[PDB]
Amino acid sequence: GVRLSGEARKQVDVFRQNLFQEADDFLCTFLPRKIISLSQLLQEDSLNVADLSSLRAPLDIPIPDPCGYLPGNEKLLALLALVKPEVWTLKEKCILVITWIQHLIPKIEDGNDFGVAIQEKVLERVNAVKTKVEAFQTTISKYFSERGDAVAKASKDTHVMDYRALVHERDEAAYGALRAMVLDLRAFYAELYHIISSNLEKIVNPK
Amino acid sequence: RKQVDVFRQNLFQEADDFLCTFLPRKIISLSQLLQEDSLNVADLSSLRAPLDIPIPDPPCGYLPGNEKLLALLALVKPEVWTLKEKCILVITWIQHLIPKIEDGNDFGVAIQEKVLERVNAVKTKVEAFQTTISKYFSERGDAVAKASKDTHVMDYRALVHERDEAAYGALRAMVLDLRAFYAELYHIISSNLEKIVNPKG
Amino acid sequence: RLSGEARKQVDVFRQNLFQEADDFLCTFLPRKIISLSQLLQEDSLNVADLSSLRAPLDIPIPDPPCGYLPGNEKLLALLALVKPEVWTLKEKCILVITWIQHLIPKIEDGNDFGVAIQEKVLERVNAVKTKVEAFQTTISKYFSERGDAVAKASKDTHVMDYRALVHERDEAAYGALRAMVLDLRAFYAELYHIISSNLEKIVNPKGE
Amino acid sequence: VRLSGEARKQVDVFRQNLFQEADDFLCTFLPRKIISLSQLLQEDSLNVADLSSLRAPLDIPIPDPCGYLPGNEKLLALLALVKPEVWTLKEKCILVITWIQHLIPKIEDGNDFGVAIQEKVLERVNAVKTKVEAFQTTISKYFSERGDAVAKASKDTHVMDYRALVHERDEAAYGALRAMVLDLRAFYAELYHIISSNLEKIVNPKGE
Amino acid sequence: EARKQVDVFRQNLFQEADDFLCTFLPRKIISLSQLLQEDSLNVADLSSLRAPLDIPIPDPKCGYLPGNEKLLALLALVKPEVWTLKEKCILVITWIQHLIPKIEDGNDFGVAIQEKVLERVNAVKTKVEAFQTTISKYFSERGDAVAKASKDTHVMDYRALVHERDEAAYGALRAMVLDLRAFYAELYHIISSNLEKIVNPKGEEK
Amino acid sequence: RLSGEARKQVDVFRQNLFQEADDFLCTFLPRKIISLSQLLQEDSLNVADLSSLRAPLDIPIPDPPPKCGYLPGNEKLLALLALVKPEVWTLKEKCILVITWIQHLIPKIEDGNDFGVAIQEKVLERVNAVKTKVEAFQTTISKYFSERGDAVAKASKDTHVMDYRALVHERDEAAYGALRAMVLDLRAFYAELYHIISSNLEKIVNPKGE
Amino acid sequence: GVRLSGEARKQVDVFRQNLFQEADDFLCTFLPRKIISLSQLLQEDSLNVADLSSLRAPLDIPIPDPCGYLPGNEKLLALLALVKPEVWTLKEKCILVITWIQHLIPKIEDGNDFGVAIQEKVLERVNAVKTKVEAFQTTISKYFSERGDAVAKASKDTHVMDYRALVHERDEAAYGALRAMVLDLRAFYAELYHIISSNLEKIVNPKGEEK
Repeated sequence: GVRLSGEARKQVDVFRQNLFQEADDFLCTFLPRKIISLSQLLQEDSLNVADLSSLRAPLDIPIPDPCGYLPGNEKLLALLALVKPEVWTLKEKCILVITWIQHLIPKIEDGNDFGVAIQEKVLERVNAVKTKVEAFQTTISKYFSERGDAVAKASKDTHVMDYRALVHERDEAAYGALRAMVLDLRAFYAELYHIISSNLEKIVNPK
Repeated sequence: RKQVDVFRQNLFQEADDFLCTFLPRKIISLSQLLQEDSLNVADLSSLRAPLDIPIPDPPCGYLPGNEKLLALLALVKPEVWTLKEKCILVITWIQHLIPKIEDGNDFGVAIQEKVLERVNAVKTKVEAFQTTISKYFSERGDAVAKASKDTHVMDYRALVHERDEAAYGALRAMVLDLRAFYAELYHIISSNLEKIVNPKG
Repeated sequence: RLSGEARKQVDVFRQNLFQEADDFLCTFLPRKIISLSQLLQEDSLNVADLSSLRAPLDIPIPDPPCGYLPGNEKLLALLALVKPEVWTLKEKCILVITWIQHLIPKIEDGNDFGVAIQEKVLERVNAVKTKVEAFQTTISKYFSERGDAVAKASKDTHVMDYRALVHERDEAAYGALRAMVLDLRAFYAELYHIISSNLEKIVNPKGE
Repeated sequence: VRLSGEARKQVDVFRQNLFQEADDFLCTFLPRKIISLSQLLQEDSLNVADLSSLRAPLDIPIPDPCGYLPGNEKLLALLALVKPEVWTLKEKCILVITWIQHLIPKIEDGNDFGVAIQEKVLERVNAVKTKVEAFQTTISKYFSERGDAVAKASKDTHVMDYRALVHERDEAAYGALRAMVLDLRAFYAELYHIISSNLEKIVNPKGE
Repeated sequence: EARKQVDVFRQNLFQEADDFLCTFLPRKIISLSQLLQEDSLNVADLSSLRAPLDIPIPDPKCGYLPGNEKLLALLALVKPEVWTLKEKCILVITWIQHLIPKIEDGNDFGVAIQEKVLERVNAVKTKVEAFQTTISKYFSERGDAVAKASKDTHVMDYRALVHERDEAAYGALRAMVLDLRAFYAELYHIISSNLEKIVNPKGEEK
Repeated sequence: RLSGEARKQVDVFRQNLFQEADDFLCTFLPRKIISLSQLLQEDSLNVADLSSLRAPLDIPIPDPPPKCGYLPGNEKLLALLALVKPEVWTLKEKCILVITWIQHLIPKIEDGNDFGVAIQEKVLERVNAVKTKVEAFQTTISKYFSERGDAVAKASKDTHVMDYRALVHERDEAAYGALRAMVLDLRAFYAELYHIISSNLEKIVNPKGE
Repeated sequence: GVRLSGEARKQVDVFRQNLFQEADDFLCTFLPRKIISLSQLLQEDSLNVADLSSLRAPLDIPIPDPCGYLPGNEKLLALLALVKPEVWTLKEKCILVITWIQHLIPKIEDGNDFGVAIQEKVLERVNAVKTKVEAFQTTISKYFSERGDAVAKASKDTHVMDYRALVHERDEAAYGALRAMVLDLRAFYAELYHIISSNLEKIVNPKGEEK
């Protein structure tokens, strides 16, 4: 096996035990609560807007004839403050599930290959949600810089009505994407639960 | 753990509702949209918007966006989003129908993964549509901004009208694709549903 | 599962699509094939001297110690001929795709070979669509690039290379647009031949 | 569904016309071309001993602690020789492609080996077309890059490296354009040999 | 003579790796999980992260604009941890590769295990190098953000994003520690459970 | 094969090419292999102190509380470039020659005796990999002048930054090192081609036998 | 077989023999000396800095209230002059090992495939080392242009402290990377020795021709 000190084995163990308890806690209590909590958030009015013109923020740019203070969209900011911590907390939980399943990978042995193949499939699935979640964060970072460059272009060049029209469009595009984000996150949490739950037997001992 | 059940049951009802009522209605509704005149323009020169940029002479006002395209965009744009949403719904549905990974009877699960990868390919194309729409406003904006700043170059003017034609053609292709996508999903799921619900039997 | 409204709504479209595809294959495709090959005969697409393509460039030459700059009319007139042909094919590619996919049967273990034929024809049509979309991005590339070319040539009057490239873009576009028609003809022809020769298996991969 | 008397006859006229075109190209055109460029390779403009003779005058005032700058004539004259050769091959690549694809038979389980030969020759011709299109993007790269080079060299007079590179681009272009002719000769030659030696199997993969 | 100089390094490396695996790794695993307990890394209200901006609001030249202190203090904690792991990844790599035997036709399975563990460690190094490029991205991006916000005072979205970058950095830096803990943990478990086969893929004794 | 004396005229090219390739392989290649390895002995390519490479910069240093003269190129690098640059082009040309040669030796695609043709394709893909690397060298050379130019242009415009000045000298060192590696590679490439073709020539000329 | 001119066969042989001697010389004498020499460099204080704040170079940019010549970080420059020639010399030796192993590839023959497979594995490994070492050169080139653009931005916009902090950060980022470089280079030389040494038997004759 592996060489270890009397102190070194105890400090490996405390973490291992703490992690396993964390994962078993997350799977049983946290995940079902979260699944519901965001589906309940999806009921809230800010995420179910009928007329997308109500999203539109005031622009106050002087129309030319043949600059003051331009505020950011409040509605999107309030929405962002709701979805944004949810993205981060899932990414964190993805890492937790990954650390968990990998500590359940046994000694690479020629006997009984099928069991370990299941573990690798569940693991590659969790990695695929993490990848998508990280793709969400890069969509959020894309919003502020792009809306900023949009209003900066619209104010500098007052004569072009297309620059003005895109700023409102970015807000609609962000809104729609942020709505899709919650649905995805709900589906991701749901997907993880179902894949792990149904296969847990084999996941804990592939042998 | 009965708090997980309400969602599961609610989702299954949602998916079965979408497949039976929503999808056929949508399929028709956009094919009916394709009949409307705004999407079947004979002369593409009628699309062209006024430009009002002063021509220089050898020794600016306000430039409006294309109304016709804006009105068209307001029709296709919510259709793109609603499909992307339904793609997620179908995905969540099929994945909850994936059984315990078991050595017995591999063939059934292989069918589920094929239908799933197909829906993902539709979502990928739909997300490619949204990035085409986002590309329109910034590109037409930079086009008129360049055309107004440099009045002497007439190809800058000619491209603004070209972007509108390029957008129109793309937006027309979008509806056809969306119709085909909804149709494709229905047919793939319907014909295989038997195996999709229980790959094991 | 089916409902009273759903039964009708799916069938009408299905029947309408099949009729559309069978109509396209029999009448439209042969007519197109000829119509563009007849276009290829026209003089605007068979220019001997490419210097005749060259458009006037109104730029003052500097001396050692600007007005209107119009686009190339000849290319514009050519573009108005090829451009709708690119779009109409892309549309027909989608039609053929929707058609073949509605002919894909239940995924079944019995008789795998037939379905393999369907997927090959389908991947071929997708490869044609990919090339057609590559044509549209070549057309979009022309106006922005010729624009930046004349804008650079006017701003910097001293460089003769900028002036030389504007005329070169027009020649490069012309040659590409000529290649486009040839390709489009070949694509329509290729589709007809692949579908026609295999239609038997395409409609029923299983038999009976 | 069988086609009308005018419909299939119009599919036939093109088919027959294409086959005649391809058989004409293979027998007469290709050998003539192969020689014609190899004869071009003999010409002095393409075999320059001293590459400093390529160098064009720059006339930019040296600073102490602008007029109009002409393009390189020698390269322009060379370009006018290689450039139509690139386009004409790209066109012929499309012709060979349309030809071989009309020779692809019904996808059938019997005798797979023959069709595999057809696909190999076809993928080879596609690889030649890809390289030819890579040549056109090298030519387009020349004018914009030499233009930006002289524009930078004139704006910032104090830096010699800008001036040095303009002459370097011309040498880099020359060398590339020389390699282009060799490649085109080799491509035409390669096509002839691959098609000629395998023609038997190319026309009928099934045999008989 | 040449073998004597290769030997000292070889022996020194093996001792280093065996030292790292037994003493260093478990201590590190704990030390950062203990860091994760600290308050600077568990902030409830992310608005407390927000740094003062002092840019004059226009009405219908510029003062000194400092960087965020809270992020700087956090960076000084995560940043040396990223580098030290990258270093240890190289150490494990050098170790396992010196344990690769003569390529021989007999008993292929054992060497296949070694290559799998090795490709895993390389994947960890790749992710760690992706972390360094995220840190380098922070300063240049926050800099361009405040530079844009000061130059164009009128546009709020520039000012709002500077605070957003700090939140985005914070969240990423938090994820970094979690990942690093998981990486160290993952390496220990993969090596420990397979060590037998890792030292001798062939199976020998003397 | 319907008409024309021009079939005796695809023969002239074929024969001319084969003679060219056989000439290149026997006489040219060994001479080249040596000639560059002899170049590698020359002092300009074996510089001890890389500070001797450094070219004068003459940019006025600012003073804390005035436009530049003429800024020459690095002569040492220019002289080196004039030696490596024609060698890169001549190899790229010879790669095309070897390619045209081996492809004319590919026989009728036939089911009988597959192994022989597999050898031909391996040698061919190898020569293509050499050409790819040689074309990567030309794009490194083109990168030098534009990058050194933008470097001095930035250094002169902004006099106050010493790192802009420092990188110009660094590009010259980076170019030198790369150009040295280039000749080593070219020697190795010529050597590699000779060995791969020579040892396998038997199978390369007739993959079938007979 | 291959046809040869008397002069050409002499000219092919002299190089062949010279290369083999070079490679055998490199493997036996150079490589062990290098392995040690850098690991001895790793002991030196400039590469083992406790406080990374000591790396920080003076910036002299006037703080605004609501010019000058800015020198390059000497410490990094002195470090660069140490690692930089080591990167180049390894890249050169990678080419040498490659030329060597490829001249040991025999006639492609159907008999005894296993031996040649070993040669290709060692070769692809050396190529992977060369790739990483070319990735190091592009990291070094990245340093000067990036630090330059950093101080140029920091001087132009005096009011933004983030630009000023990043310049010091690049130096720390470079230092850490340059430290990792030496470790990697040591590991690369070591890795090459071990892979070649343990397999040399098969590397010289994959066919198992009697010694």
